[PDB]
Amino acid sequence: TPLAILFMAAVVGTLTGLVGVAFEKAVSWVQNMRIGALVQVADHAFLLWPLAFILSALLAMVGYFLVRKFAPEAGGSGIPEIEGALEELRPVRWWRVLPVKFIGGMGTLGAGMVLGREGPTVQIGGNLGRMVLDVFRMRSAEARHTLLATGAAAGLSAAFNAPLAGILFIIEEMRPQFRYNLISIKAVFTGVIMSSIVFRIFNGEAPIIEVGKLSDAPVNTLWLYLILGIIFGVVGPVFNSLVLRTQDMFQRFHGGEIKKWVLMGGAIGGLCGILGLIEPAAAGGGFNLIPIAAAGNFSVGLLLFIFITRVVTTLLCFSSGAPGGIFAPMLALGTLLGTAFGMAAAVLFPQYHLEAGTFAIAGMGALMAASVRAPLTGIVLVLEMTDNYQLILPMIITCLGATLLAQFLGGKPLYSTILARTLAKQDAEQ
Amino acid sequence: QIVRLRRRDQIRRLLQRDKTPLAILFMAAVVGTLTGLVGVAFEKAVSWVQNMRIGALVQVADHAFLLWPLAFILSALLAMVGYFLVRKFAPEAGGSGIPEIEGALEELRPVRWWRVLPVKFIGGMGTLGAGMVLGREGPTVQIGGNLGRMVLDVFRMRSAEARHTLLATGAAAGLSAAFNAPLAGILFIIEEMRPQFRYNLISIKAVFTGVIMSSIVFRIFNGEAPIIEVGKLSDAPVNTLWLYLILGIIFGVVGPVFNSLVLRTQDMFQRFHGGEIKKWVLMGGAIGGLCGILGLIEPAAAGGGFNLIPIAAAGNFSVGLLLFIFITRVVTTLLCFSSGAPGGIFAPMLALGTLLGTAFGMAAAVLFPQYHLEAGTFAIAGMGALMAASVRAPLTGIVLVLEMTDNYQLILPMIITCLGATLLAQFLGGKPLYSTILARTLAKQDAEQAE
Ligand SMILES: CCCCCCCCCCCCCCC
Ligand SMILES: CCCCCCCC
Ligand SMILES: [Cl-]
Ligand SMILES: [Cl-]
Repeated sequence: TPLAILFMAAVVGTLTGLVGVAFEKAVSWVQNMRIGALVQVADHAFLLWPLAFILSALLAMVGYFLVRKFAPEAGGSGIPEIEGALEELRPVRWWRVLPVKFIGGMGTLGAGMVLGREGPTVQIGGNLGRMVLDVFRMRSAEARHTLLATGAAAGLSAAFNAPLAGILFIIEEMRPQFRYNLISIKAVFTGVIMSSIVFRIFNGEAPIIEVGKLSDAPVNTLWLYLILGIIFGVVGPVFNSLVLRTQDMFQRFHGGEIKKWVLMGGAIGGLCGILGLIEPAAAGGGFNLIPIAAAGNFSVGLLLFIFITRVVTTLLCFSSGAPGGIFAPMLALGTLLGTAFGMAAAVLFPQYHLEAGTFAIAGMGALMAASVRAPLTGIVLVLEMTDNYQLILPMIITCLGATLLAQFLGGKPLYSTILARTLAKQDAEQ
Repeated sequence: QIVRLRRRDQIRRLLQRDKTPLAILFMAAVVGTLTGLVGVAFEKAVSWVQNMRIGALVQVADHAFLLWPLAFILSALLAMVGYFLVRKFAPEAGGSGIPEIEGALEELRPVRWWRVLPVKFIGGMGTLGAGMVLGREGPTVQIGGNLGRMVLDVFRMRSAEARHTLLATGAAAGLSAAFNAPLAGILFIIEEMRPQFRYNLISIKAVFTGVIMSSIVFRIFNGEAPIIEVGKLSDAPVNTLWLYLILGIIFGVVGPVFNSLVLRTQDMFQRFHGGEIKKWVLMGGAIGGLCGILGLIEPAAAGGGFNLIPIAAAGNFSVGLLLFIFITRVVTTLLCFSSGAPGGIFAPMLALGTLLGTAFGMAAAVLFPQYHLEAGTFAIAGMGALMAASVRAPLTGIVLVLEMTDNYQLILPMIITCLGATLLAQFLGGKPLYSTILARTLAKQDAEQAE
């Protein structure tokens, strides 16, 4: 039995890596199309503005459609659903999710909306686990939860090419802490390592995000990151509040009727088509080009301006209900705000000879740490992506600080809240 | 009916997930700070006793006959100081110390901080300053654990959660103080106390708060300079990985074997002194003086371990020399640890693992010249695999290395060799060294109490 699981775990890990890489290029292409066909009519504005809006607006509707029609549970993140699956409180209908999630996400993210690939991959992988589990007629609690977990782990792993963060996210956030789930971390890790291998086979060494080697963080500077951490400690809960509000707002709008939902979906999707060409920092998955530029140099206000247009943009796309993630998007917000802070810090304290870069990094994982409450995952994730270990303290101070203050301030873990709302809404409706 | 019910109860456990009482939180910070201080204090102290020795030993440098005698005596006395203080005032302070902190977290073992704190400190200061093959984490983790319980007692916090959290926070802050590895410290806890979290007794935030405080005091007293500096090792192309899985297989076998040797040698020593304070304190001075000699003749066979090795081993040596220093240190760590001296077996394993990994590298680099392999990368890959298969904390091994080494481009090889060894060793009938020692320390506990 154990070797079987171990073996199966490894299979799910590999599959998830393939599907993941697949989705990741499948999204790039749809983007390449929309961009290569938008460069054609680029001659005159008479047909540039229209296409821009139409393409993404249409690609978005595709997404919203498939979800609302075939698989409702493929909307939004997906992580909350997988958590629900592990808790034996939510189904895993891969037969309609895998297709929907993949194609829908392909539309929505391809449209240029502000959503991440992690949400989708982690759920796809979560389901792949289940699938495999069923096409092998395995029915032990151990097998069920371990493979479901491996999928989830390997998924996030593949979304950021971050093996460590992958299991950390399972250990820290995915698995129901207060339960005997019978999940085998060693097995899950085996899956995660597989997916990482696949990732390498298809993308080589080259990391996703690429910062250089930033400066050091002398002791006499750490207090600043504490202050920076508090700022996120206040914004984190506030952000979850808005996510939940805005989510309600849309319900009142479409009442949940497909016709309407899909329509504003095209609306919201199109808005990202327009921003796409006029001030791009406002749209896009996020790190796609931002963390890197933010760790270079920018204007406090310009930086602080992008931050706000991105807050509204992410809230729209995510709350709307489209398949996609709030995770990655939050890492961008974090870097933005962290770079603004640090930008000011340098000026306000010349004696330190600071660099907004360090703060961009320090804050990269903090927003997510105050909203989702995965301090450890946030920190390690950032480490693997930016590889600047000389900033481990600033990173831990800022991220932990935000998390401490986020609870002390009334905040709740985002995923835990969204799941809560779905389990609440569930028994209620029915 | 049951599902509509399990939903109620679950949205509660969720909308209140990881929420830590402010008192514990506040104290975890105090406990972490305090542990780093006493932590770095110990490190300075051990380094001191070593300078006294090595310095007042180099004055009789030109007196060939007044050298070997001192090399023996100095280390012999110092070591004896350690063994004695342990055997007489606080027995639980002998050995690693982690298996006791582990027992404390399970209600199976008392934390007598009043005698262990000073005993372990000075005891470790002696045996380590002697030159014996012992790690400094042994003491620091136990010291940290004890400091945690102390604080807890003087402020009168009796809640099971405050108790389990600060004890664990002390342990983690201690582990990171020994290697300036914050993530590793916090991870050793997560990966080794799952049950503690299933019951809501420990909180990651609390432990993290404590660990980061010790990490800061460390920087305050030691600066940016890293414990050990390896270089920027080369990359590890996809076509290389299968090798690490093999190297991982070697460890999965050595792992369980080494653990038994640890236990068995621990027995030999037992039959010898039977338990009598003076037999023990003498065979301790012998083993300790023995290290004094190797100290100047065959230095690689002694010392804490990384104190000079995983850094020279990631540069250049020959396959035969490595295997020779390997087995030498395998027997040398056994003697020093199983004897009972206050000291860690953690860091010493990091060296056995690094050496063994360098050897495999060399062999591999030759057998497959097509890969252009640098032994160094395997040194790193294996630096944490032996401990990962003995202790069974693969995730800690990996992150610990990443933290001391800092060659993230080698994370795949690292994970493979470490997780591989662990899986295998477990499958092959292996037991967590600490769990085992704790189990045996409880067996011998009764074999007398109910005798
Ligand atoms: C593109 C070349 C294909 C070669 C694939 C080599 C795969 C080696 C991977 C070893 C992984 C060991 C995992 C152990 C847990
Ligand atoms: C040299 C003592 C400075 C202390 C700075 C502490 C910042 C958290
Ligand atoms: Cl997400
Ligand atoms: Cl130890």
